[PDB]
Amino acid sequence: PELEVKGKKLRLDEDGFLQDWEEWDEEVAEALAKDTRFSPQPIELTEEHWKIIRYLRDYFIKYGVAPPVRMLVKHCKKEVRPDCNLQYIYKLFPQGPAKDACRIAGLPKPTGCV
Repeated sequence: PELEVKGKKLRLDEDGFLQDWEEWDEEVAEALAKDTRFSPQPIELTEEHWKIIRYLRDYFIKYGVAPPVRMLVKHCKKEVRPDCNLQYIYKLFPQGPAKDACRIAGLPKPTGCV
């Protein structure tokens, strides 16, 4: 499938993930967050969402894969709220960290976000 952002026709897979992952930026993230082809609950990206997205993206660029959910929770506890837990991650990202957060962060696959 395609996602057109700022004139660029970006390739998605059939789960909505950005295959042209190197083209991601904050406007692409917004487009992905609002992409109702791939979610029935489009998201507003609050400061809390953006802390998670930035961590996930940085992890993927450094380490080459999505982080496990364990690591996302470890970050959410320090940088979002100390009581963060899986319920809170799903409040932010209703389809979960793999299907929503990794997708919005522009990873090409959710592989490893478990």
